Amino acid sequence: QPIHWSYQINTFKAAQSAYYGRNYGRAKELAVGSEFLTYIVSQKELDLPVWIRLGKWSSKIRVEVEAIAP
RNA sequence: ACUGAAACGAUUGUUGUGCCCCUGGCGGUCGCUUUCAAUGCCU
Repeated sequence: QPIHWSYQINTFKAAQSAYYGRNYGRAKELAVGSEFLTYIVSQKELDLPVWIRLGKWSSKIRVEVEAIAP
């Protein structure tokens, strides 16, 4: 669930590595100014990682996690 | 296959050409090298 979000539209392209050149696209990315909320459910205690990566660009998320007590 | 795998908004580009810190202007005006003096003394 998105709690706070913002979007950046930033272009990306393929490089001209050769000295001579004769495609490209715009990504609507979710931006650094954003936070989302999820829930995990398990039969057992879980060593969840405090960093994950998502999406087309293997993009860093800080996970801060709390166990819901009985 | 994470709505996945790879992912350069890149290449070239002189803030540039012309331009007198210029034009006018008296270091000027006033001013006594002045004042005093035995070529002396004796043959």
